[PDB]
Amino acid sequence: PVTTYQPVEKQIAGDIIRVLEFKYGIAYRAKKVIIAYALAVSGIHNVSQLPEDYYKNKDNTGRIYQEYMSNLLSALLGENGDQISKDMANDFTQNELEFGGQRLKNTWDIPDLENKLLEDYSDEDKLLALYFFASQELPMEANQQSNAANFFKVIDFLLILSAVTSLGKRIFSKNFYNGLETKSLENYIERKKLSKPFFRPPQSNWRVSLQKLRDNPSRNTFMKMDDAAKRKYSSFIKEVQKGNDPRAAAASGSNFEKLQGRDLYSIRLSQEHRVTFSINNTDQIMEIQSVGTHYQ
Repeated sequence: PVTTYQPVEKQIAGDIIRVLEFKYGIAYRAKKVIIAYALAVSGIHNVSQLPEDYYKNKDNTGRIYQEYMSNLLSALLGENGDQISKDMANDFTQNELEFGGQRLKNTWDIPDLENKLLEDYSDEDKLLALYFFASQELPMEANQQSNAANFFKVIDFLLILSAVTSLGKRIFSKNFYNGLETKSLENYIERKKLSKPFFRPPQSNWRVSLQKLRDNPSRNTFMKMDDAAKRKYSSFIKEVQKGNDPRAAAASGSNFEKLQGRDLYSIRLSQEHRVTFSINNTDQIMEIQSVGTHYQ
């Protein structure tokens, strides 16, 4: 929604990032934005709403952090996830302009954006900027239990964001990379700035399309489901956006059905709720038709 010098939610996010030992530049501030919003949607707007030892207790804070991140994942998967993602991306971009050394007539070193002044940034450009910077310094190949799970919550967020918004269509197409200068691509791959699963630079390619729910939010009734149906849908979107085939229903655990229609399928999430989708086999796109109670 909104966040309340720097906002208290970002100061708290800074304490959380430190005590969970993520590692203080723009990749850190991008993650600070994300965790600030996870706090916001969880109703944390004062330090007095946290345990007094939140800044010093890795084990306790890791637990509440993961709860907060899951609340944010649900918000992204809900009716308003697209605008929420754009709000967060704009929050990030605005704060690099006012509290950072960046001008309106200035560029960032981002793939598919190196020649674009910041004033001309569309909402999707801001999504790409938040995505790109947040993804850096972030271990997909983590090490220790509980630690790893903390870093993985940021993976989930970014991937879902790419699925809930139009961003995943941009970054997971081939023209995103072959449309760059070869020198640009070179330093991007060499400095590991295009790590997987965040990017798919040359050397499967499935992705999720939630366009039908952006154009018609009444098709998304994700919020009416129980937590277990929500977590199954979250995992389903996550797996396909990592590039795996839509038969990721295998994350009685699998309920893959085929409905009446050209390549129209469904997965039961609960006895009342389901997710409905089509499968474009040639373009490697799974298009969500509804989530929640069934559309009429």
